[PDB]
Amino acid sequence: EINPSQLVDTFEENWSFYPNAVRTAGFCGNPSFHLYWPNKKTHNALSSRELIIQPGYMMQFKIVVGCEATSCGDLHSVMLEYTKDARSDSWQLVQTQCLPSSSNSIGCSPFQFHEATIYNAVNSSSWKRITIQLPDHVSSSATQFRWIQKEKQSWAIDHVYIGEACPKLCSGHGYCTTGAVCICDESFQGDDCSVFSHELPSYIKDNFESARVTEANWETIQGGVIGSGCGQLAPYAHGDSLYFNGCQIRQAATKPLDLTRASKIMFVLQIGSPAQTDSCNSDLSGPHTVDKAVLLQYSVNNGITWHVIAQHQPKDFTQAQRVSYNVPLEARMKGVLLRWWQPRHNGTGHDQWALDHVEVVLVS
Ligand SMILES: *[C@@H]1O[C@H](CO)[C@@H](O[C@@H]2O[C@H](CO)[C@@H](O[C@@H]3O[C@H](CO[C@H]4O[C@H](CO)[C@@H](O)[C@H](O[C@H]5O[C@H](CO)[C@@H](O)[C@H](O)[C@@H]5O)[C@@H]4O)[C@@H](O)[C@H](O[C@H]4O[C@H](CO)[C@@H](O)[C@H](O)[C@@H]4O)[C@@H]3O)[C@H](O)[C@H]2NC(C)=O)[C@H](O)[C@H]1NC(C)=O
Ligand SMILES: *[C@@H]1O[C@H](CO)[C@@H](O[C@@H]2O[C@H](CO)[C@@H](O[C@@H]3O[C@H](CO[C@H]4O[C@H](CO)[C@@H](O)[C@H](O)[C@@H]4O)[C@@H](O)[C@H](O)[C@@H]3O)[C@H](O)[C@H]2NC(C)=O)[C@H](O)[C@H]1NC(C)=O
Ligand SMILES: [Ca+2]
Ligand SMILES: [Ca+2]
Repeated sequence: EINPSQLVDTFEENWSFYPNAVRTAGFCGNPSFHLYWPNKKTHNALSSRELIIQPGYMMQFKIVVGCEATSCGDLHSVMLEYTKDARSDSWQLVQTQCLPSSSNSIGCSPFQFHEATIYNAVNSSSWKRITIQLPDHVSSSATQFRWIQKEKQSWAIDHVYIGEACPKLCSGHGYCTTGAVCICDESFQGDDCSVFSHELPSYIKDNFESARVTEANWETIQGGVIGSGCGQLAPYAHGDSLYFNGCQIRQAATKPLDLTRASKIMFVLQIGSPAQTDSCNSDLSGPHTVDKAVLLQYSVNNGITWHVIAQHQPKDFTQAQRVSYNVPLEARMKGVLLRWWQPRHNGTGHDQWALDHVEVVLVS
């Protein structure tokens, strides 16, 4: 007598309206059946049925926006929204931006900084799997979600799951299926898919003096290259730094590490320059200075949630400094990710930063 409480579709009555959508396969590296919107007179979108949803539900899907495109273009954002009565066209984003500058609103928790649920060619140029512990304001007796792109960019969706949160959201190494059970990815096991079958590195060392060691050490490096834009990083460091001048997302996130024996995280950081050069500058007058800080974060779920170890405001790092932090107990586990990230910035030529002497002591 009530609407369904789950929706699983790897690709009939699950989906309400899907303008311009086409059910195909083999787009941009996905061999499975998925639905695609081509680049080819309406807002193309994909909506769902009305769903009863309760606090503690999750949403997980696979998405592409612009296959193999250069990121610096704003292009056409795919927004993931929710609604509670379709008759009134009251649609709101599933997750809103939660930055250090923003107040703690409905979506935003104190220090759990995340992004919004809009997806662009910058982010999903490759098939990415997004997992969200959806906020409690989404829950209702008949909630509908939709992906809308309000001359267009292609985009695609596959393996959608909306329903009860299964243990630990499958730990970011597995997918949730019918009945709130977790089917793990390759080489991961357990009821929550947290246990890695193989072993992981004990500690990471990187002075960025050889491109091969850095290519082995890091999983994602976005918006920055091995260079010397802010100069030789410090009195504390030398040579080529990881220097972030690139447009859009500026990020350096390690491969999975084993931090059970990790003691402290040390590095040398600079944000801007005393010279305030075009290669390396910082806006200390703007009110959004907190968003232009370099956040050090850790993740135990392979990227679903990041927790702050330290924040580095640009006012305190005009001259590069060496810093050391204790690895929190919650982060002293197997399969931990470390990340250096700039939340906001003004594109190339603005708000640059450099990183060097990445050292995990991991020793008595
Ligand atoms: C980096 O990137 C950011 C974003 O693009 C730049 O920030 C922009 O700076 C310019 C100034 O160079 C701002 O223009 C001014 O806007 C005010 C009115 O602002 C009000 O209304 C805006 C929408 O209409 C709104 O965005 C504003 O809110 C911003 O600022 C408040 C705090 O002030 C903050 O709470 C918000 O979150 C936003 O950050 C605000 O509500 C206007 O009065 C100004 O006009 C004067 O100056 C111009 C010439 O400069 C002149 O022609 C006018 O007659 C008048 O004298 C001016 O237009 C712009 O709003 C900013 N945008 C954002 C999104 O913040 C930043 O400058 C870039 N560079 C650097 C180095 O940081
Ligand atoms: C990559 O993925 C990101 C998320 O994973 C995508 O992020 C979103 O990108 C769009 C731009 O394409 C941004 O949209 C703008 O955001 C501002 C902020 O809204 C403010 O409004 C109220 C005013 O009352 C204020 O209180 C809020 O705190 C906000 O500050 C909007 O006003 C604009 O209309 C516009 O929507 C998103 O902000 C941004 N999300 C995040 C988390 O930053 C992103 O698009 C993808 N691609 C790229 C290139 O980054
Ligand atoms: Ca599929
Ligand atoms: Ca170096």
